[PDB]
Amino acid sequence: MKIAVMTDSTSYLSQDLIDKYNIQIAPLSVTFDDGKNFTESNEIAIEEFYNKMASSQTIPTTSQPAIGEWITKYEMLRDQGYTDIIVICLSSGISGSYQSSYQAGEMVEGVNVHAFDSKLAAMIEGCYVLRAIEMVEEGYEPQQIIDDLTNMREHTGAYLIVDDLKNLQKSGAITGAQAWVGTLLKMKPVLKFEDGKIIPEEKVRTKKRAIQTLEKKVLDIVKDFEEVTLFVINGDHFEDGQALYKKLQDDCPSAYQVAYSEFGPVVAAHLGSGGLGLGYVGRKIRLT
Ligand SMILES: CCCCCCCCCCCCCCCC(=O)O
Repeated sequence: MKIAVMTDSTSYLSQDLIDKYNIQIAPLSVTFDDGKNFTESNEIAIEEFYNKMASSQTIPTTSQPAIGEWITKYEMLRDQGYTDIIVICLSSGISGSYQSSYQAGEMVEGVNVHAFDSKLAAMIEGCYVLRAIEMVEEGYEPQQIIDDLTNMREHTGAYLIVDDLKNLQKSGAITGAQAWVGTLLKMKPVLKFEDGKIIPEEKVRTKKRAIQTLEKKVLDIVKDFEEVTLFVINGDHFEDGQALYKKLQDDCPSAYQVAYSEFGPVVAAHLGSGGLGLGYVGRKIRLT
């Protein structure tokens, strides 16, 4: 037994962690209305991506890692001599990345692939990667790891706001919002993940109150957990995420782990400007 853990690029792990644990990444891509396209990487400058989004008449589209792209990486990892690969994927509710990971797996002989649907995205998805690597070091077997991650998924979630619903709406990434259309009476939309899909949760009158709602909803859930990791995941409005992070640092006991991350271009292409998420995991995830 030699277990490897990999993921797709939308887990948005820090390059320090990718380098420390030698995490292989199957990248997603984004394409703009002028045909411009690029692979997701920590080498991309996120501020320029938002600038290009803003100066686009048409919202940009994204692509899962082609089914051939995973095969290459398992084959790569096969040829390195690993016997089992745990694969943490973007939510199957919003992306074909998970299925293409599963279908690619069935195609590579000589290694056992265990694809796992995180049912979330960004560093909340990344937390499953970090949990899986920790368990491998602890001597756990692949089925024990998948079982543990499944349990973790029962106590993981996220709420989120965006400036305008158009990107989520036009890209088909929001569910159940066919009535919120029609000049959504100003009132900021608060959304949440449910069973891997993004659904409306509440409509609040201001963006500051949307941020307060993010905090209230998540704190009321995680007060019942034995272990708590919170992630503020910010889009392009710096003060948005700084405010929420500072507030959580003040309001939460130090027994809660409170961390900060950002959206990369694939997720940002569907959120648009002003994205801000607050996610939670009922575990003390190893962030180092
Ligand atoms: C605190 C966590 C916040 C998480 C917010 C995630 C927002 C996801 C928006 C939809 C992204 C869809 C990407 C699909 C990629 C593809 O397969 O083309």
